[PDB]
Amino acid sequence: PVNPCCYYPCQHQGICVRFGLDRYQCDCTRTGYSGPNCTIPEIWTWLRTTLRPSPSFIHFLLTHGRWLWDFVNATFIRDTLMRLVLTVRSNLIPSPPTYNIAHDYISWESFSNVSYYTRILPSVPRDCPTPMGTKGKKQLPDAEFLSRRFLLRRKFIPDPQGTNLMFAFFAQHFTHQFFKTSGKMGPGFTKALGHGVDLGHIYGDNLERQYQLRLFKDGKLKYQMLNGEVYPPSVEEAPVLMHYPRGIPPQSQMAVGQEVFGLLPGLMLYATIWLREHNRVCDLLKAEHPTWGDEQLFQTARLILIGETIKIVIEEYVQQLSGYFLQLKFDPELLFGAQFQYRNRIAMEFNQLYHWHPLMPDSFRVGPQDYSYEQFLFNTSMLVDYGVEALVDAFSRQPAGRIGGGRNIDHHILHVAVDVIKESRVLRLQPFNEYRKRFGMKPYTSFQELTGEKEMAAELEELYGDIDALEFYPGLLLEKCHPNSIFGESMIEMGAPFSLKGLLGNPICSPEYWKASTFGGEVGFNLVKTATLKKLVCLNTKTCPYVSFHVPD
Amino acid sequence: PVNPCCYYPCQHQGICVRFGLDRYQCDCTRTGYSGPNCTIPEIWTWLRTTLRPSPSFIHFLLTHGRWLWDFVNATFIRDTLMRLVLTVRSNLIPSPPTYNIAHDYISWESFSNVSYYTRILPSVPRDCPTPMGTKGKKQLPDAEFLSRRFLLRRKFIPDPQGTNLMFAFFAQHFTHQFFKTSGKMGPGFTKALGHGVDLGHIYGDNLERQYQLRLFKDGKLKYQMLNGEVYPPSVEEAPVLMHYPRGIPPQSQMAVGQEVFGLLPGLMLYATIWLREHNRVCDLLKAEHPTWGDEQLFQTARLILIGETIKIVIEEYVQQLSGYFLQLKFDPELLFGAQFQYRNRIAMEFNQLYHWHPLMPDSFRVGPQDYSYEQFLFNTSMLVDYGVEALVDAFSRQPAGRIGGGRNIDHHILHVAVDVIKESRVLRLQPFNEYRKRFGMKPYTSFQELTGEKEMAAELEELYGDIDALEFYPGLLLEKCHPNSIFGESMIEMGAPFSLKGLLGNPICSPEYWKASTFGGEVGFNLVKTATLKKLVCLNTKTCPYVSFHVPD
Ligand SMILES: *[C@@H]1O[C@H](CO)[C@@H](O[C@@H]2O[C@H](CO)[C@@H](O[C@@H]3O[C@H](CO[C@@H]4O[C@H](CO)[C@@H](O)[C@H](O[C@H]5O[C@H](CO)[C@@H](O)[C@H](O)[C@@H]5O)[C@@H]4O)[C@@H](O)[C@H](O)[C@@H]3O)[C@H](O)[C@H]2NC(C)=O)[C@H](O)[C@H]1NC(C)=O
Ligand SMILES: *[C@@H]1O[C@H](CO)[C@@H](O[C@@H]2O[C@H](CO)[C@@H](O[C@@H]3O[C@H](CO[C@@H]4O[C@H](CO)[C@@H](O)[C@H](O[C@H]5O[C@H](CO)[C@@H](O)[C@H](O)[C@@H]5O)[C@@H]4O)[C@@H](O)[C@H](O)[C@@H]3O)[C@H](O)[C@H]2NC(C)=O)[C@H](O)[C@H]1NC(C)=O
Ligand code: COH
Ligand code: COH
Ligand SMILES: *[C@@H]1O[C@H](CO)[C@@H](O[C@@H]2O[C@H](CO)[C@@H](O)[C@H](O)[C@H]2NC(C)=O)[C@H](O)[C@H]1NC(C)=O
Ligand SMILES: *[C@@H]1O[C@H](CO)[C@@H](O[C@@H]2O[C@H](CO)[C@@H](O)[C@H](O)[C@H]2NC(C)=O)[C@H](O)[C@H]1NC(C)=O
Ligand SMILES: *[C@@H]1O[C@H](CO)[C@@H](O[C@H]2O[C@H](CO)[C@@H](O)[C@H](O)[C@H]2NC(C)=O)[C@H](O)[C@H]1NC(C)=O
Ligand SMILES: *[C@@H]1O[C@H](CO)[C@@H](O[C@H]2O[C@H](CO)[C@@H](O)[C@H](O)[C@H]2NC(C)=O)[C@H](O)[C@H]1NC(C)=O
Ligand SMILES: CCCCC/C=C\C/C=C\C/C=C\C/C=C\CCCC(=O)O
Ligand SMILES: CCCCC/C=C\C/C=C\C/C=C\C/C=C\CCCC(=O)O
Ligand SMILES: CCCCCCCCO[C@@H]1O[C@H](CO)[C@@H](O)[C@H](O)[C@H]1O
Ligand SMILES: CCCCCCCCO[C@@H]1O[C@H](CO)[C@@H](O)[C@H](O)[C@H]1O
Ligand SMILES: CCCCCCCCO[C@@H]1O[C@H](CO)[C@@H](O)[C@H](O)[C@H]1O
Ligand SMILES: CCCCCCCCO[C@@H]1O[C@H](CO)[C@@H](O)[C@H](O)[C@H]1O
Ligand SMILES: CCCCCCCCO[C@@H]1O[C@H](CO)[C@@H](O)[C@H](O)[C@H]1O
Ligand SMILES: CCCCCCCCO[C@@H]1O[C@H](CO)[C@@H](O)[C@H](O)[C@H]1O
Ligand SMILES: CCCCCCCCO[C@@H]1O[C@H](CO)[C@@H](O)[C@H](O)[C@H]1O
Ligand SMILES: CCCCCCCCO[C@@H]1O[C@H](CO)[C@@H](O)[C@H](O)[C@H]1O
Repeated sequence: PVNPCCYYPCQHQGICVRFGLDRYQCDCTRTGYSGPNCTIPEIWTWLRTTLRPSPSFIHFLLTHGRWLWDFVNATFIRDTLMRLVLTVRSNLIPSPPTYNIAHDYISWESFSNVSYYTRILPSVPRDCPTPMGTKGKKQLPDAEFLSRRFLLRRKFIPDPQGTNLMFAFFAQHFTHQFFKTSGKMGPGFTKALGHGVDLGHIYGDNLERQYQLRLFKDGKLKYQMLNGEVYPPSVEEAPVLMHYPRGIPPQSQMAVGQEVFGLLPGLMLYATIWLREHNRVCDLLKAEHPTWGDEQLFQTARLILIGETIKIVIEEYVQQLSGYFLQLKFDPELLFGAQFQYRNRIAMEFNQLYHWHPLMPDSFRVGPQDYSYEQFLFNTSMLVDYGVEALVDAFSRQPAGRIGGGRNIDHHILHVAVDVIKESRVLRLQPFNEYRKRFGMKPYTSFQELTGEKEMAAELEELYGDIDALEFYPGLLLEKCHPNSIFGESMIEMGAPFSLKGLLGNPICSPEYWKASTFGGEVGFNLVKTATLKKLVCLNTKTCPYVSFHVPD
Repeated sequence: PVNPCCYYPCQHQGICVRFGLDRYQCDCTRTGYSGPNCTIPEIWTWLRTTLRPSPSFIHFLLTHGRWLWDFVNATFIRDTLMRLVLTVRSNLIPSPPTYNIAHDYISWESFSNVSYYTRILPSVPRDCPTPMGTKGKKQLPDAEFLSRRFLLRRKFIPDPQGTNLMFAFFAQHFTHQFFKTSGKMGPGFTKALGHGVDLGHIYGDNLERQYQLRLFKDGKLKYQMLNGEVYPPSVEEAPVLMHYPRGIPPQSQMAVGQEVFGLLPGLMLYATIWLREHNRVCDLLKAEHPTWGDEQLFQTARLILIGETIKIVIEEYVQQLSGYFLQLKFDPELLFGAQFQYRNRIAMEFNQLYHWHPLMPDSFRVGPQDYSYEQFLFNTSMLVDYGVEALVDAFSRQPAGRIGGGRNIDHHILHVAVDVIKESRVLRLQPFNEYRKRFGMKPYTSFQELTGEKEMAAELEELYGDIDALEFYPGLLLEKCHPNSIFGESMIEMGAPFSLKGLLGNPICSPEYWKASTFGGEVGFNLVKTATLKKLVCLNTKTCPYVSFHVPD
């Protein structure tokens, strides 16, 4: 008997449950629908669904009225929209969390074992006809082929939104605090417990490692002057597990908090920047609170960075990305009147979706010089050689690459993408379409409809045999980009929910914590309330270079 | 310079912060008050405080209108009150959690290190004049003396509310899943991570121990027939760490999930009862879901018990306790429209406050027999000798003891109480009065006012020198009981908030989880929605004895 839940009968988030040897029941509870498979809109659901504009349309309004927006921007109408934005979007990620690689059903294990990444949709039953469930071929496209054929960059396509490398890296560094898949435990597990913006990639992810990094004096972090400028310390004082290549484990072999952050100047760069900031906060705090210990100074400064980060990420990172005219804003109080759970837990689909490797260029221009992957990767002096000031200016100036569209992932790293499609399969993630529904969209009716063109499209149909069988990662990256956008529809509609749910779900954002005494003093709060990429740098360097998440000109 | 926060200047939950070498500032944020120390009621706070009846009064209404209540009971007016009850009470326990033994301020460490118990009020600064802060003597009463003098039982005072031993034990067993102080880590730390009703005292508190107990077949739990009746298994199959005395580690040396549950028949009794229930659920589930695995069967049945427990605890345990005419009710949906965080974290004051050791009798009557502490403690056959049926009937019939009033803790265990007063001091818990304010009450103006009498009172003043210096645990147990109540005012007003916050804060109670498919089937939900002490027993025994949380007659 074929496991009925293999057809995904239940609609609108209705839970599919096996009853007896061959039947199933949908638990349409609170889905707004009723019926065998939840397809009978309650009175209000019916209204809502007949009045809600297509996402396509909203993205339109949000990217056009360059007059209506400037007005709306200078009025409460902003807070109103922002509050709307958050709620609606954030109301899509189940919390408390639901399933994990081990359980396709609620369980006390799932709730509490923070090691497990969590999923939005159950997984494809280990007994369904096809690998994706019902449609498709008994075999999925060879990820190696599907990769070089559609994801491999031929000619470098830059990002029309003007995104830049200074962003590309920040993106990598930042996301690496919640995404830390434990090789030992395999796919679907994570070292980075905490699931969020806890900067556990600066201060590390275990008390020890933290301590090993902590200079236990003035709540500061350990560091070393090179050329008279401050940099992170090396294992020779900061005796902590790293990943530098077997060659010079002593000097220029720096400890940071994120095990792998030495393998690229970009990461190590930012790493230098944040550490150099933390210690800066301390100086301020310490002057404001002489009678304070070390632990305090440390903890308080940390939170002030969890704030600064959550702010820059929203009012600048997500801004650039969106392309909106609405001026996104970070004000924890906007949700003070809603029903919101301050608690997140990184999802595997969120992980998958965040693999924006095509942002990476062809080479790395740092002034007249023009390093290559060989010269760049694992390099171990570019940072101290060039200097923060100079290296930020260099990244803030070179453009990044379009994330979507298809065929724009440099070859060097093209391997990452192949593993994702490999991993995705191990995890048994449901089909793109299934995830499209889940995030409030319509399933594509054809590859032609998916991809703006016809070539790529036809070739894929020929492979997957059915649009419904298409996969999560390939779809997202093979989907047509919104006009002049960094990427298509599905990336925002699927990403934003995971994104803001995690940004505002941080404890520091709850009413309980969002006080001026949580950042010890009014000086703390204001540091969190007025943060900026520009300040994050120019306040920790001798000189103010050019910096932003978008190229100038 | 004396640490100003030693005076506890800030009022109404205003955070005290040291600024400079000798000053301080109160962060009255969202306290409803403003001013140097938060003593200027906002317009509405002023209304609220001038219209809110004394707690003393409400306890009166709740324990008198035996006509108005029967009516109110048979109408929506019930749900209204219940919803009121929850919210207001639960809105007193900060969540996300605040401080811990290590930090008297918000911190990412405090939030995430689940090992730390958490506190409501900061601690007494390690530099304040007196041990309690400002008032009192440079030395606190000798806990040994203060104990025998006021907490040691002379004549057994039974509980007027009719509470019984069947309750006394359930109480002990149940509370032992959140209270597990780690000796290695010391006071203020806990083995029982999870902080709540996760039955991590049945299924254990680590995957291993659980597994070691799991019979990995039909999602059941390991067990052994003795006399033809089901009992937990012994380490000889359930190879797990226990605590039975060095004598017969083989048979009658049962494994349960709560390391110390062999040291008393009461605990082991209940232990037998729940295990015998879990397996029962499985039988039901398994028949409803043949196509189900083991993991599911297990996890689903677990949740069905986390439900059953949370229900019996509320509609029966808290009922008996309260003395209310209002018929408490467990309906997770009553909070569906509120702003409630489904997340708890046991507090140390909650721990302290729950030390109801005086519930314990003088001897243990089990029919014509009348065991003593020697015969009872560590006994290891009474359970299988007598039998669940018979031993429940025996406890449900013998009365327990009044918790408050003073002088009612049997000598045998009188030692526990002494450690509590010792520990309390290590933790540096603020004075009774400070905790009285914090939970919405008025500080006592005298010991005479505290204690209903004059003798005990005068002697204490003579010791503490000042009512304000009085301690948390001694105050609670030395406070005058509400007329005919099991204990006084401060126990309910301080206990209920910690209590319901933890009962309804359980993930299974959130909208997300409270579906019929979380207990797999409608059969599951109903098991959770109609649980009862009576059913918990009589459905897992050959015969229905007498059982309740109050003696008959
Ligand atoms: C979060 O969740 C992950 C799992 O998803 C946790 O990590 C896994 O943890 C389990 C258990 O800790 C571990 O178990 C594996 O299973 C092996 C099988 O064990 C044997 O088979 C049964 C199972 O208990 C026993 O009957 C066997 O008999 C034993 O009985 C004696 C009793 O004393 C034993 O002493 C003796 O060895 C005997 O064989 C036997 O145990 C197990 O042996 C082996 O250890 C193996 O690891 C998983 O492998 C873990 N790893 C992962 C990533 O899956 C993780 O701990 C959870 N996080 C937290 C903190 O809760
Ligand atoms: C929850 O929170 C509790 C704490 O409240 C955690 O448990 C405690 O954890 C800490 C650290 O893991 C542990 O530390 C103690 O401190 C000793 C001091 O260590 C020395 O002094 C400093 C501190 O790092 C170092 O400079 C010293 O030099 C060392 O440097 C080398 C670097 O490689 C070392 O290899 C070498 O040994 C050298 O000495 C030195 O480390 C520490 O040595 C000792 O281990 C001691 O335990 C506490 O004792 C822990 N216990 C408790 C209950 O307090 C708990 O882990 C947290 N929970 C979680 C899971 O996060
Ligand atoms: C948008 C973020 C981002 C960027 C810009 C980025 C840029 C680069 C880059 C350019 C200099 C190189 C050489 C690599 C190289 C790798 N990356 Co990324 N990675 C990024 C996000 C990730 C994530 C997420 C993972 C998966 C593992 C994890 O962290 O959970 C990853 C994994 C990898 C792996 C391990 C195998 C795999 O999972 O496929 C390699 C090798 N990489 N990455
Ligand atoms: C209302 C619950 C309850 C009951 C009825 C109860 C009944 C009994 C009892 C009667 C047969 C005996 C002989 C004991 C004996 C002890 N109890 Co309790 N205890 C109870 C709740 C606790 C708590 C709570 C602790 C503190 C440790 C922990 O679990 O965190 C405790 C601790 C102890 C300790 C360790 C030292 C200490 O912390 O003081 C001993 C010994 N006991 N207990
Ligand atoms: C790491 O980066 C440094 C730059 O700091 C590389 O050295 C540069 O190499 C280019 C040519 O490759 C020269 O024209 C520059 O003048 C060099 N700068 C300096 C001061 O070294 C170095 O080759 C890189 N290392 C690796 C592993 O390739
Ligand atoms: C443990 O409990 C048993 C009861 O099961 C105790 O045995 C009883 O002892 C009394 C007198 O103390 C006798 O009158 C009963 O008839 C006995 N019952 C049985 C069948 O043993 C036993 O003494 C206790 N053990 C300890 C350590 O005291
Ligand atoms: C509910 O979901 C099932 C599964 O998709 C739908 O399909 C079943 O019934 C169809 C109607 O004739 C048949 O086409 C299929 O043979 C049958 N498939 C399965 C898996 O049972 C069913 O139609 C849906 N019902 C509604 C209300 O649309
Ligand atoms: C605010 O709190 C402080 C601390 O309790 C109060 O006490 C200070 O001021 C009092 C007024 O004269 C003096 O009696 C004390 O010397 C002084 N003590 C301290 C610790 O500074 C202060 O009065 C309070 N202010 C208000 C508005 O009541
Ligand atoms: C859980 C930790 C925090 C993770 C998230 C932080 C940054 C994620 C970056 C992008 C998220 C995915 C899609 C974003 C696209 C447009 C943003 C605006 C959407 C909106 O508002 O309408
Ligand atoms: C965190 C896990 C759950 C712990 C709590 C479970 C049981 C606790 C028992 C008693 C709690 C403290 C005081 C109770 C007194 C009266 C109850 C009704 C109060 C009310 O409603 O007005
Ligand atoms: C408590 C009421 C808060 C304000 C309610 C605003 C209702 C907006 O409802 C609609 O929701 C849609 C989501 O699909 C959006 O796309 C629309 O722009 C929005 O107008
Ligand atoms: C003019 C802007 C009006 C408000 C825009 C809200 C932006 C989010 O947009 C909407 O969010 C919902 C929640 O996930 C989704 O169901 C919809 O598909 C999406 O378009
Ligand atoms: C208040 C109404 C303002 C004008 C609304 C015009 C909506 C135009 O429609 C939009 O056009 C885009 C490109 O032209 C498409 O990509 C979108 O799918 C479509 O919604
Ligand atoms: C406050 C939010 C109201 C809903 C979104 C309105 C989006 C308006 O969008 C744009 O407005 C311009 C006005 O000058 C027109 O010229 C554009 O054609 C129109 O698409
Ligand atoms: C959203 C409105 C929900 C119902 C509001 C009921 C207001 C009850 O307000 C009062 O609060 C006091 C707390 O100190 C109780 O003691 C009183 O009995 C209660 O009447
Ligand atoms: C007739 C019953 C009306 C509602 C009774 C509410 C029971 C709780 O009572 C009140 O709870 C508040 C919240 O902690 C406290 O501030 C008050 O001190 C307490 O009396
Ligand atoms: C609606 C009003 C109904 C009658 C209210 C009578 C309140 C009586 O008052 C109560 O008396 C108790 C003992 O007599 C005291 O213990 C309480 O402190 C007091 O509030
Ligand atoms: C629905 C809740 C209303 C507020 C609580 C009312 C408590 C009433 O309390 C009791 O009511 C009896 C009525 O017969 C009187 O005889 C008692 O003296 C009075 O104390």
